[PDB]
Amino acid sequence: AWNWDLPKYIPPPRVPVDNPMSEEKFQLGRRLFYDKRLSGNGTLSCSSCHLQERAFTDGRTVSIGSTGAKTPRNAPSIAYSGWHGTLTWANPALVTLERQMLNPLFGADPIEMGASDANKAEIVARFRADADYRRWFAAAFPEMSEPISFATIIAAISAFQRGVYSFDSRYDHYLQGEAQLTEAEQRGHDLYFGEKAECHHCHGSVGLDDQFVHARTREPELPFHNTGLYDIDGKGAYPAPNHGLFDITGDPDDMGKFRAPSLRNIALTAPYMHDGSVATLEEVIDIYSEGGRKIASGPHAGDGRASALKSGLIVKIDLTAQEKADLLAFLKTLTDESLIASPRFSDPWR
Ligand code: HEC
Ligand code: HEC
Ligand SMILES: [Ca+2]
Repeated sequence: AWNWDLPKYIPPPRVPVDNPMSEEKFQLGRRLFYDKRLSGNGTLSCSSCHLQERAFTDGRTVSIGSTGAKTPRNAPSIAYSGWHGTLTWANPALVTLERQMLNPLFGADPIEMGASDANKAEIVARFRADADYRRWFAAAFPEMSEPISFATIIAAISAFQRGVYSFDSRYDHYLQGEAQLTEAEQRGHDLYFGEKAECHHCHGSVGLDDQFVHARTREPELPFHNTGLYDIDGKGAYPAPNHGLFDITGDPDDMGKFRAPSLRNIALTAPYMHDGSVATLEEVIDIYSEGGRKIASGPHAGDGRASALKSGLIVKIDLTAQEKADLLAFLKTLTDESLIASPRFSDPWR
């Protein structure tokens, strides 16, 4: 029977009623997440792009799929993903990890894991060909005649992902009362939650996002935001291939709108932004201070501070070098102790 083991302030996540949590399901998912044999040609596991060492992200601006194509976007973290209202960077239709998983697995455009109908069965057989995997699926899905399929692979990995969290940060300790925040950290903190810096509007939930969804959430929030990273045409256009919410609705005023990412482990998940185009957290704050980014040079040139689509809440906010460092100091309190080195989420294959 699954113990959530949550702080007071985190309610349990919504679990799809036909895929209940269990420890057998968790460990199977962990083995499959890290197994290079789930990809079409056997070169990549999920963990290739979602490294533990980096809070389950890549360290690269974009990622490299199993046939060697680049992804159009930066690989976000999978930690805490059980609480995300909408999964990836800009898609209101992906609202379940089970559903989302089909993209990395079967998506071409571009190939990531590289599972097609041509190799579908071949992959599955690889797990039936294995002694240890037969125990696991069997022990995890006991009500099933044939318990190694793709519905079973998705269910397991989904369970694993819901088990990936540790509300372990200095910020979390602070909120529980086990820790005092630094003078710098307090001053960054008061900025973050103040109507000058404004970060709590979009990064101010206990998930440090504004799409926090648990198992009690009714009438969910779900907003998206243009933050003025670009204005390619002088009309607020973001460069192809990343239009954000526009790419799904076709509505012109959703151009450059993205989900606000959770800021948990932000210190560890650089590069930043939807396309990895901001190298450091110092440059991020520079950008918020100016109400947007100005690209002075080449193909991406334009000024996002002046974009028409930009959010109401991002204005020019002349923050002093002091206030910027205090705010940077506060973002560094959002890294987890456990997560990066816990045996629980480590590669089980060595
Ligand atoms: C070679 C690259 C690559 C592989 C392989 C890959 N991912 Fe991803 N992952 C991405 C990128 C890039 C995104 C961002 C997608 C987007 O919005 O365009 C992503 C997004 C996600 C998200 C949404 C997270 C959020 O915060 O909303 C989850 C969950 C996820 N991946 C899990 C998986 C699982 C499970 C596997 C394989 C079993 C997998 N990933 C394989 C690169 C990859
Ligand atoms: C009204 C919306 C809004 C406000 C205000 C806002 N953000 Fe964001 N933030 C976003 C969105 C949306 C993105 C993703 C944008 C993209 O990649 O195109 C983002 C991206 C980020 C990233 C990179 C995240 C990642 O996972 O790669 C950091 C760091 C960040 N914000 C911190 C801040 C700080 C610090 C403030 C204010 C002091 C702030 N934000 C104010 C919505 C906002
Ligand atoms: Ca990143």
